[PDB]
Amino acid sequence: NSTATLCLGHHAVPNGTLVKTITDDQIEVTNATELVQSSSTGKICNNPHRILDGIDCTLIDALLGDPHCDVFQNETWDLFVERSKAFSNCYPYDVPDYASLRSLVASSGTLEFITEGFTWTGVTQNGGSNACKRGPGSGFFSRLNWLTKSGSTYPVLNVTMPNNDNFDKLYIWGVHHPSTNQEQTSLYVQASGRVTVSTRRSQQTIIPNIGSRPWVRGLSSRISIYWTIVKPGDVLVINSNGNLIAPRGYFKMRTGKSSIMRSDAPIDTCISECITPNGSIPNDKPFQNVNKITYGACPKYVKQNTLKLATGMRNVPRGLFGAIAGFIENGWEGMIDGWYGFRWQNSEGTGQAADLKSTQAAIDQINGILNRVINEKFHQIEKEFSEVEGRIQDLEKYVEDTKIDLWSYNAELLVALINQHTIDLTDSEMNKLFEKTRRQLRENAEDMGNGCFKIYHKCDNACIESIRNGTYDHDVYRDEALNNRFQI
Amino acid sequence: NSTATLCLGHHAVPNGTLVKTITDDQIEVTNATELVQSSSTGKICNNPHRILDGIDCTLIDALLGDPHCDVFQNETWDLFVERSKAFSNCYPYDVPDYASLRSLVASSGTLEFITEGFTWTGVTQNGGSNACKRGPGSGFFSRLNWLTKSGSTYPVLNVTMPNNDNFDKLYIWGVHHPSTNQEQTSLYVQASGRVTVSTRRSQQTIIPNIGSRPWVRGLSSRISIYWTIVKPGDVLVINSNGNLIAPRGYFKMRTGKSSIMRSDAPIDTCISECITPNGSIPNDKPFQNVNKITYGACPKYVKQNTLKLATGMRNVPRGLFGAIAGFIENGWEGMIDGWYGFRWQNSEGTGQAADLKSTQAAIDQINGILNRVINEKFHQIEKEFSEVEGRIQDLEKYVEDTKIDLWSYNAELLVALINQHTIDLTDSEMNKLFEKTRRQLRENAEDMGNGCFKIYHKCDNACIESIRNGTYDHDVYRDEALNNRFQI
Amino acid sequence: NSTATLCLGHHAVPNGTLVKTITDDQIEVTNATELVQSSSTGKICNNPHRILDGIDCTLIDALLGDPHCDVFQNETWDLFVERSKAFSNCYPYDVPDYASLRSLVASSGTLEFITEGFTWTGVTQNGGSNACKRGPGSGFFSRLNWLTKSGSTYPVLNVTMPNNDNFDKLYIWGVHHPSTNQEQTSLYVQASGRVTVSTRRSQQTIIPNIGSRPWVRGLSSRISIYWTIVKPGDVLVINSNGNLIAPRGYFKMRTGKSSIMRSDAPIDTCISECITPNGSIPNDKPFQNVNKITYGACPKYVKQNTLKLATGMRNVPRGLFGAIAGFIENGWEGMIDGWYGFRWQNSEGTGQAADLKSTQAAIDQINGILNRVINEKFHQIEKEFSEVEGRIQDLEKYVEDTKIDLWSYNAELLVALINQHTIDLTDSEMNKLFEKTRRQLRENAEDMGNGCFKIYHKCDNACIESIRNGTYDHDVYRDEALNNRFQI
Ligand SMILES: *[C@@H]1O[C@H](CO)[C@@H](O[C@@H]2O[C@H](CO)[C@@H](O[C@@H]3O[C@H](CO[C@H]4O[C@H](CO)[C@@H](O)[C@H](O)[C@@H]4O)[C@@H](O)[C@H](O[C@H]4O[C@H](CO)[C@@H](O)[C@H](O)[C@@H]4O)[C@@H]3O)[C@H](O)[C@H]2NC(C)=O)[C@H](O)[C@H]1NC(C)=O
Ligand SMILES: *[C@@H]1O[C@H](CO)[C@@H](O[C@@H]2O[C@H](CO)[C@@H](O[C@@H]3O[C@H](CO[C@H]4O[C@H](CO)[C@@H](O)[C@H](O)[C@@H]4O)[C@@H](O)[C@H](O[C@H]4O[C@H](CO)[C@@H](O)[C@H](O)[C@@H]4O)[C@@H]3O)[C@H](O)[C@H]2NC(C)=O)[C@H](O)[C@H]1NC(C)=O
Ligand SMILES: *[C@@H]1O[C@H](CO)[C@@H](O[C@@H]2O[C@H](CO)[C@@H](O[C@@H]3O[C@H](CO[C@H]4O[C@H](CO)[C@@H](O)[C@H](O)[C@@H]4O)[C@@H](O)[C@H](O[C@H]4O[C@H](CO)[C@@H](O)[C@H](O)[C@@H]4O)[C@@H]3O)[C@H](O)[C@H]2NC(C)=O)[C@H](O)[C@H]1NC(C)=O
Ligand SMILES: *[C@@H]1O[C@H](CO)[C@@H](O[C@@H]2O[C@H](CO)[C@@H](O[C@@H]3O[C@H](CO)[C@@H](O)[C@H](O)[C@@H]3O)[C@H](O)[C@H]2NC(C)=O)[C@H](O)[C@H]1NC(C)=O
Ligand SMILES: *[C@@H]1O[C@H](CO)[C@@H](O[C@@H]2O[C@H](CO)[C@@H](O[C@@H]3O[C@H](CO)[C@@H](O)[C@H](O)[C@@H]3O)[C@H](O)[C@H]2NC(C)=O)[C@H](O)[C@H]1NC(C)=O
Ligand SMILES: *[C@@H]1O[C@H](CO)[C@@H](O[C@@H]2O[C@H](CO)[C@@H](O[C@@H]3O[C@H](CO)[C@@H](O)[C@H](O)[C@@H]3O)[C@H](O)[C@H]2NC(C)=O)[C@H](O)[C@H]1NC(C)=O
Ligand SMILES: *[C@@H]1O[C@H](CO)[C@@H](O[C@@H]2O[C@H](CO)[C@@H](O)[C@H](O)[C@H]2NC(C)=O)[C@H](O)[C@H]1NC(C)=O
Ligand SMILES: *[C@@H]1O[C@H](CO)[C@@H](O[C@@H]2O[C@H](CO)[C@@H](O)[C@H](O)[C@H]2NC(C)=O)[C@H](O)[C@H]1NC(C)=O
Ligand SMILES: *[C@@H]1O[C@H](CO)[C@@H](O[C@@H]2O[C@H](CO)[C@@H](O)[C@H](O)[C@H]2NC(C)=O)[C@H](O)[C@H]1NC(C)=O
Ligand SMILES: *[C@@H]1O[C@H](CO)[C@@H](O[C@@H]2O[C@H](CO)[C@@H](O)[C@H](O)[C@H]2NC(C)=O)[C@H](O)[C@H]1NC(C)=O
Ligand SMILES: *[C@@H]1O[C@H](CO)[C@@H](O[C@@H]2O[C@H](CO)[C@@H](O)[C@H](O)[C@H]2NC(C)=O)[C@H](O)[C@H]1NC(C)=O
Ligand SMILES: *[C@@H]1O[C@H](CO)[C@@H](O[C@@H]2O[C@H](CO)[C@@H](O)[C@H](O)[C@H]2NC(C)=O)[C@H](O)[C@H]1NC(C)=O
Ligand SMILES: *[C@@H]1O[C@H](CO)[C@@H](O)[C@H](O)[C@H]1NC(C)=O
Ligand SMILES: *[C@@H]1O[C@H](CO)[C@@H](O)[C@H](O)[C@H]1NC(C)=O
Ligand SMILES: *[C@@H]1O[C@H](CO)[C@@H](O)[C@H](O)[C@H]1NC(C)=O
Repeated sequence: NSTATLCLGHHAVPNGTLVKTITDDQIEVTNATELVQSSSTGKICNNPHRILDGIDCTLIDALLGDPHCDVFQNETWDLFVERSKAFSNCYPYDVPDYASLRSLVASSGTLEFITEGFTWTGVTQNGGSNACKRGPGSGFFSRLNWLTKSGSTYPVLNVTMPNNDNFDKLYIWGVHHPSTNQEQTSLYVQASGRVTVSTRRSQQTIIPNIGSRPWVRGLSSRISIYWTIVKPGDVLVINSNGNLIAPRGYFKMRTGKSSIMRSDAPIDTCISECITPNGSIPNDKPFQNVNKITYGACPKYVKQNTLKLATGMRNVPRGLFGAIAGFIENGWEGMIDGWYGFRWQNSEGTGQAADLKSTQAAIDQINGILNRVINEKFHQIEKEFSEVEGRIQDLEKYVEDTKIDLWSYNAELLVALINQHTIDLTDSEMNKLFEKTRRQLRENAEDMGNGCFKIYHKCDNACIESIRNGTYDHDVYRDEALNNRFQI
Repeated sequence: NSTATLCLGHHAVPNGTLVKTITDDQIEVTNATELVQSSSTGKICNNPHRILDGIDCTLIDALLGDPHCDVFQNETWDLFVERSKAFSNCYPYDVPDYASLRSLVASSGTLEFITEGFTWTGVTQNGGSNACKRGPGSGFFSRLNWLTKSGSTYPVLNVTMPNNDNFDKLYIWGVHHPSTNQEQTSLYVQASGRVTVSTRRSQQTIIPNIGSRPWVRGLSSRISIYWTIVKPGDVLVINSNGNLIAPRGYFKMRTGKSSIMRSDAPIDTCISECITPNGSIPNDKPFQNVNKITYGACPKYVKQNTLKLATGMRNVPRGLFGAIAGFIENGWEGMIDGWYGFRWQNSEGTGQAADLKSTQAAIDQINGILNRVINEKFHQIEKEFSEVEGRIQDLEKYVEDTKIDLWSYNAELLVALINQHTIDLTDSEMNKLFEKTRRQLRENAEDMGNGCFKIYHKCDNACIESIRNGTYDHDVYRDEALNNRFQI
Repeated sequence: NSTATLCLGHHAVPNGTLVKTITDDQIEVTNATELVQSSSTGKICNNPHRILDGIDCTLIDALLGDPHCDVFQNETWDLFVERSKAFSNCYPYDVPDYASLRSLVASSGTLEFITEGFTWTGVTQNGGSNACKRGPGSGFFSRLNWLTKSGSTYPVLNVTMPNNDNFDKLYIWGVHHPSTNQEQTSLYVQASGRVTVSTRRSQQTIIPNIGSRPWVRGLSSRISIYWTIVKPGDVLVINSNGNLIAPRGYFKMRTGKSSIMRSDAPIDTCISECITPNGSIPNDKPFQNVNKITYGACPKYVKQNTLKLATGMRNVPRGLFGAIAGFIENGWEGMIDGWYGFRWQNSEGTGQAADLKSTQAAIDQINGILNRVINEKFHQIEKEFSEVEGRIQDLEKYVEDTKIDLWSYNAELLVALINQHTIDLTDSEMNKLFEKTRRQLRENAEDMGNGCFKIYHKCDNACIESIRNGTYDHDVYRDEALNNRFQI
């Protein structure tokens, strides 16, 4: 043997995975990873977020103090979960802007209630109904005070309560809507009631409407629920000639991370940052396809059910078994110890060795990409709706749909673009190792065109190792090689 | 002739088109295609979407049953088109939340009306006005029932209508606003009217306001229009001591693809998926600059009036007419049969041949890109407004403007980035064919530096063809070539 | 000296700056520039936008004509600035949809007021209060007319005012809310008041609510403020049996660039296109981290406090002082005159020269990128809120947060992607100059593997200059070089 072959090549695998680039619709790589979380455990983890299971109670029924919700008094949450099974079992009521009251109480994160010393002169307090049983007898909302006539008169109620504290007070109050003119006069002497609740800049002016509503728990009557916020330095005044459902005091308002979610998923003893109505999901992936409704440190919702990011190079796996070949022809499935390396034929037979510098350079770039590819949101907007509403709901749905489409586009582009760069940097390290070998060899070898060098001199395993190391002296073999090349 | 020249080159065209990349503000390519649809036919195609021309009717006037809109009874649509010419010709009315009622009826896609057997005891039904002529005599809205006194009394009306069906019922009802106290007492005996319309969870409480409004079709009086949805299992109760404009029954509510658009474009017998107020547009392009208002499978609206995607490579078109040159100097306008190929000078004169593998590889990548570059939206938000409104309209306009700017950015970046990759992959196939030729030739040729090889041996057309094929044996010419190179 | 060394290399700097690419977390470049404006001067520049300092006045108090705001009569602005110090000093009032009235007046950009000849028959005009002093005596809002009884009667007021102009008229009017039934009867004879204000399609129906509000400037009474727009051809009718706070005329409505901002930043005599509440900012950078609230030609708000765009190439700065080396080993800190160039050792010693073509090509591409990297928004949505409101505020905040996150993502990706292309194009120009030199030299030099050529012939400074120029004849040295290469 007067010559040697030194082939440059890269690893390949028997299986392999198809991914998208900018340049190729489908290209096989050695390895890929999923960027879309498509699976939930089905359970909401009660750590690290404080989960409050509403059970049979909406947040509003906990707020008002519906007797079967009295267990939620002074409750606090990071996430209130309202169940499908929830029912109201007190006086039948409406909240004109239900969604807003639900939202601002949810965001406050507390039903911390402070009873205040309201003095109601010339009226009988603590009115009850058989539609709102507490214990054996008739009762009412724990946080509201049903005022009616004393003897045969109902005076103009005119009370004030100053806010001398350094936080916002939330006052929940109501207006009674009697079923008949008979019912109006019996409870509140005047034929037409009135509830004015004001601060220095704000006022609410509500007139009760007499009439039969649908029978609920015995009653065709209704309470309409209102709220007033009073800031530090400001004051509350309540003025009524009838139909006032009075506050007992205020809810202490807070700022921070608290929200509310509709889910029937059971609460479990586990740890997960990200909550969806389907259950907790892991947040290791940048994107998720489980639910557009999320709470906590979550992947971004996208329309795609899968996105495959390349974590490896292009995968390139008839009687001629002796010959060796390089990267121009194909990859090497035998190459265990590295991504790139050498195969040679010489005096001492066939050998193979990985190159760790080229291998590590490729791995370090891909790991750096993965590091950057792998935000916490708390109270957001509602994304599902049980009633048709028109304009506001149309805008809420259009905002979320706009968002999903823009992030879905961002996710599609990012994966295609990074996959393009991963193919390119992995091809680049192969070419760099071939060029680096070419430059060492000088005039002692020529390019066989298959990603291998024909070395035109005796090059034993020690000689080959010197090429694989930095240290090969072209000069010591130059005479021998030039003679082999340019004569025979 | 002891030598040959083999030049590697690519095609060019006399004309050419400027495009944007990341790296170059303007770069000439052989071919480009438009990604922004900037043109409409001016006509809405009535296929495949069911178009309902409102003609002289708004959707609300079709809903209420304004006599000149009676042709729209039980009508269904995918897209209702409201015309500028539309007029109301019945009782003068307002709809407090007009936009929401218009939106939820539009989205429902039907005026399927089911008359119900409401019994109105102690009142005269079917009230009419000269402001709402049907035939020769006075009339009213087809879907509403104007109730007034019978003899000299108007009782407390207290009727119920249960929803035992498995769909949502939409009830349209109204409150009459008389011009004078005289007019109030004459129609409805009580000096002050009342309309309470409720379900188990919802109630609406409306008090009529007596006063002169502007004279419209004889009248300073007005009807205010309200709606109530009642779900399966729930019930409607209507309670009034006066001024009730009664429903005759319900509209059957549906979910799906239906919407409404303001346009004066004529309806034509043609096929187009995408509808704009300017007329139908083709949807072959990813983007459009015609209108931010669209219906159906449409290109995304962007601010740009043109975006040019490269579908070809860089376009590179003094006494020395004999000599040939390669891709380093320029492209070849003569190259008819391919994108890349060969030019040679030898014993048998000057020849030229295209390389189909390199040509097809470039074409297949570009066609794959185009395949991915070439969403259906139905009911959205309003994007134009005839009245100033403040907060809600500001948010609707800000949402749409936010969207347009983000998609305009996405379109600008995508075209620049894909154009960068198209230039790079087209340059790459040229370099790959030059390197592939270099490797075949081994020590029989050297690089002339103009993208041509000087072959240092007699290489006839058969020899050249063997280089253009896979099959060239450097060994059979090596002796001859080394002698030609390293002596003379 | 029978040989020469010609090294190809690029410049480097002692310092250098770390930037992000797609491929590298951190990579050192010779130069970089900031894309995020993080600094304000602290002052709003009064050029080129017309700034109106509200001083002690909100826009609404300027509109209504609160005496201490009478200096703002007929005022116009591009940007109204409301100060924290602003106070109201007239009749205590609420505006049911304050934010909308504030928004549509701000967007109109004018308080141009036209007094109209309203005739109020059977009522005493120009009612005043000690809570609204103008001069020594009691007064009222300049733009409103407080109507009360004349003698002992208050008739049904029924006035009309047609719009025969070709612009929209904005009418500001109000309803008085007395503290007691005593106060209602004394001012307006009827026990229950009424204000109906209508156009042909629109009507507002307001009933006053009697009751004590919190004491403000002597009074527990309140005025509620309403607005009506009347288009050309349409007409206004006002109908009241009491409590009407009458308009004196209309505000002329305009379309265009006008908005409003909350700021305590002082107004200065300087020029800046972009205004934030923190003060004016320069708009040379694409992005800014100062405030999501902006007015004018502004950078886009992003979460990042810094983004570094590469404006230069990769920065690559033991007894062996004689030897020279090329770009494979490192960059040259000595290279003053260019980005790329040549170093050589020959008969006449060591030399160095820059290549201007390669240098200029790299600079022109980078300057073109910077040109494209370096939008005006006027009236937008509110982005900060002094009160909790629920649903609408949740949507306004969610829209802005959605926007910030999408632009922050766009800015992160764009910088990483352009930096990737800047590294690649700067590496490319180096490789192109090395390949261009290689092709000139033909068989007279071989690649030393350090980005230098060993020229195997005597190559003096004139010979080297001919290589640096286009004009080097390999043939004249070929014999000498082949002899030097393939013998000794
Ligand atoms: C305005 O118009 C509305 C609607 O028409 C009226 O509201 C209805 O009012 C009646 C009561 O006046 C409700 O009818 C039923 O009342 C029963 C009371 O029980 C006693 O009376 C019945 C007489 O038939 C006896 O059979 C019974 O033994 C008792 O002696 C309830 O028992 C009924 O309950 C309902 O729910 C249960 C659930 O288990 C069912 O089993 C029953 O079948 C039934 O569905 C029922 O409530 C009726 O519900 C009201 N309807 C609505 C829609 O609200 C107003 O009264 C009227 N107002 C005025 C002033 O006239
Ligand atoms: C509260 O205040 C409002 C506004 O001031 C009043 O509303 C106006 O009411 C009057 C009717 O009382 C309207 O005036 C006109 O009525 C005409 C009726 O026709 C007969 O009477 C006139 C007497 O001048 C004769 O000329 C005519 O031959 C008939 O005998 C209409 O014909 C008028 O029509 C209008 O439109 C036509 C379109 O073709 C034009 O040709 C006319 O020029 C005219 O513009 C007109 O309607 C008046 O329109 C009402 N104005 C508004 C703005 O609504 C309320 O009456 C008042 N209420 C109370 C209780 O006092
Ligand atoms: C419904 O309920 C509300 C709230 O309870 C009542 O509103 C309060 O009304 C009273 C007046 O009736 C307000 O009290 C004070 O009135 C003073 C008037 O000055 C004279 O009277 C006092 C008698 O104590 C003398 O001391 C004084 O010398 C005068 O002769 C004001 O001077 C008070 O001013 C306030 O602000 C100044 C700021 O400098 C402070 O210095 C004072 O300490 C004080 O804070 C004060 O206004 C009281 O403010 C009202 N409260 C609210 C919350 O509105 C309604 O009167 C009641 N309605 C009915 C019909 O009963
Ligand atoms: C195919 O590609 C995937 C994704 O790059 C490779 O999986 C990743 O492998 C690395 C190294 O084994 C894992 O890193 C380790 O993670 C654990 C847990 O955080 C940590 O304790 C260790 O210190 C280390 O950082 C990484 O988690 C893992 N990623 C995933 C998503 O599974 C995989 O190795 C590749 N497969 C083959 C056969 O090469
Ligand atoms: C310049 O580039 C454009 C865009 O790539 C080329 O136009 C495209 O040409 C192809 C092949 O001729 C067309 O494909 C055909 O489309 C029809 C209709 O769908 C189909 O029936 C055929 O089977 C085939 O797929 C393609 O539609 C057409 N695109 C456009 C937008 O016109 C064009 O060929 C290039 N010009 C030159 C001179 O090379
Ligand atoms: C490092 O990179 C920065 C950014 O590319 C270079 O700063 C830029 O330098 C150019 C040329 O000196 C400046 O252009 C000039 O701008 C002025 C003002 O508009 C104009 O009158 C001139 O005709 C010219 O166009 C450019 O403004 C400047 N940009 C910034 C942001 O400072 C800088 O030269 C580089 N540093 C080194 C040491 O190479
Ligand atoms: C809910 O929390 C509030 C405090 O936020 C409790 O109010 C205190 O009640 C005790 C009763 O002995 C009083 O001594 C305190 O003065 C009250 N605090 C304040 C700030 O007024 C309230 O008792 C709690 N209720 C429940 C059911 O836990
Ligand atoms: C998470 O829950 C949502 C809502 O329950 C699921 O969305 C529904 O999925 C069903 C079953 O595939 C479809 O029939 C409906 O069209 C979906 N409705 C809506 C409103 O989205 C979602 O598929 C669940 N995801 C996972 C992974 O469990
Ligand atoms: C509109 O459609 C409804 C059905 O959705 C029609 O209602 C039916 O009318 C016929 C009249 O003979 C009755 O026999 C049916 O009982 C009605 N159906 C229901 C479900 O109640 C209605 O007639 C249609 N009207 C028009 C003008 O086409
Ligand atoms: C589609 O229709 C819209 C609305 O009519 C056009 O937009 C207007 O275009 C005119 C004429 O160029 C301008 O004067 C207006 O400023 C535009 N108004 C609005 C509200 O956009 C649009 O140009 C039409 N496009 C096509 C291609 O016909
Ligand atoms: C505010 O501007 C309006 C014009 O927009 C002024 O109204 C004019 O007042 C003069 C007074 O002599 C009359 O002659 C004109 O007829 C009025 N114009 C119109 C269109 O009616 C108004 O005077 C200005 N007020 C202030 C304080 O500057
Ligand atoms: C511009 O002004 C805003 C609002 O005053 C500043 O934002 C606040 O910054 C302070 C101090 O860093 C923080 O404590 C607050 O959390 C921020 N509040 C809000 C609502 O953003 C902003 O930092 C200012 N920027 C500059 C450059 O002056
Ligand atoms: C082979 O790759 C495919 C890619 O879709 C994957 O689903 C499968 O699990 C892999 N199988 C093995 C045995 O590695
Ligand atoms: C030449 O190219 C330009 C590009 O703007 C195009 O507008 C024109 O139609 C072309 N002309 C011919 C004859 O191909
Ligand atoms: C050196 O570069 C750093 C980059 O962070 C910069 O902050 C510093 O001002 C520079 N110093 C000099 C002397 O150029």
